[PDB]
Amino acid sequence: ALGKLQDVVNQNAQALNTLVKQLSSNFGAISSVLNDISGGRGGDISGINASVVNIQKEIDRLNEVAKNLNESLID
Amino acid sequence: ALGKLQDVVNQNAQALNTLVKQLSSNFGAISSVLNDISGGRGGDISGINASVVNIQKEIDRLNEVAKNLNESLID
Repeated sequence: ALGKLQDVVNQNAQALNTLVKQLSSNFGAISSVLNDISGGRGGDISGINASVVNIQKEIDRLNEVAKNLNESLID
Repeated sequence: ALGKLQDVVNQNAQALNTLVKQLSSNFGAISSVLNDISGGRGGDISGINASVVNIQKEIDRLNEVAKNLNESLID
């Protein structure tokens, strides 16, 4: 019980901290361009496709972290 | 040790599962419009400001989950 769980928590907390940093950077780029478009200023979409790909991967990786944490209590 | 930790894991796994579902829905809207704009088809930005606000809150909430998990091993 105690041994198996803490390892799961450490590894996933680290993965989560990394994924949050990645989401933050990529979404900063996306939110800035969307602010411009909604401001009627047009938008520079340079690099945005790549940021979107990165966020899609991060969401899936976050889902894996959630699954790992939940599984650690069950089996 | 064992008692304090599992509660942290359960509550945060639940919060994480909820936040991932929220991020997924909001980002589906954002990625669809960005795909359109990069496709040269223009973009319908209806509702997008609100999705951006929601993702900003979810990122901050994810950071709180990461902090809680890490703190549970230390103090």
